[PDB]
Order: sequence, then C-alpha cells, then structure tokens
Amino acid sequence: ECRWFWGGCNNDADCCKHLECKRKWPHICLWDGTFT
Repeated sequence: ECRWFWGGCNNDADCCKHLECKRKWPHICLWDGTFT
C-alpha cells in the first residue's frame, strides 16, 4: 500500500507510483501528472 494526497512521507517510494513526495520539508505526497 502507498500514501494518498496529503498523507505524509520521506521518500518517493513512500508515496504511490503516481504520487511523488517532495524532497523539501515539509515532505508530503503530491501529484506528478507525468507518466513514469
């Protein structure tokens, strides 16, 4: 399972495949939009 929008995380893996975690505090799971 992964974290949803505004769920919290530290790394990109922590967030879903589509959701990307910002590498700058505050660290949260956001939406990328671009297909990996």
